[PDB]
This record gives sequence, structure tokens and C-alpha cells, in this order.
Amino acid sequence: DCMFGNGKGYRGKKATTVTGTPCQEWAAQEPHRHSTFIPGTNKWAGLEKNYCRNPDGDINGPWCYTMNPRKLFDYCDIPLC
Ligand SMILES: O=C(O)c1cn(C2CC2)c2cc(N3CCNCC3)c(F)cc2c1=O
Repeated sequence: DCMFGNGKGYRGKKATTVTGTPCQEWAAQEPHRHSTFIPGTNKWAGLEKNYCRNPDGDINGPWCYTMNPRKLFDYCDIPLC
């Protein structure tokens, strides 16, 4: 699928970053601990499995926590609608 504007409403199944790195699941706390952007308390941003999302409305578009233990997050690569 494509993304509208900055992709805040994107609900597709892309689950890798721009470089191909697998995404970490939003509910997971490994390999990266995070107190923010958890599905338990954010019920409105579609924080589902390990899919690319944009809960903070970054102009750069949808992103995910990465499975690389050194690198916290990266943007994904989804075309503009
Ligand atoms: O406290 C935390 O766990 C985090 C706090 N922040 C904000 C900076 C204070 C984050 C910001 C991130 N970026 C997402 C993409 N748009 C820019 C901000 C991010 F990927 C993760 C976190 C955290 O885990």
C-alpha cells in the first residue's frame, strides 16, 4: 500500500526499515527498552505487531524500533499515495 501525506494514518503491513533491517514489535521491550509508544496505553495509533507506524506525525514518515541492538529506530520506505 501507499501512505497519505506524512503517513500517520498508514495501517499497512510493512515490517522492515529503509535498509531492510527487521522491525521490533511495539509491545516488546527487547532489544530496545522504551517507556513511550507502547500499545498498552496508546490505543489509537495502530501500534500492532511489528508494523511501520507514525505515532508522532514525523514529516519523514512511518518508522519502527529496529532489531539492531545498537540502533534505536529508523524510517521505513513506503511510497506516497
Ligand atoms: O523515552 C523514550 O523511550 C523515547 C523517547 N523519544 C522522544 C525523543 C524523546 C523517542 C523518539 C523517537 N523518535 C521517533 C521518530 N520521530 C522522532 C522521535 C523514537 F524513535 C523513540 C523514542 C523513545 O523511545
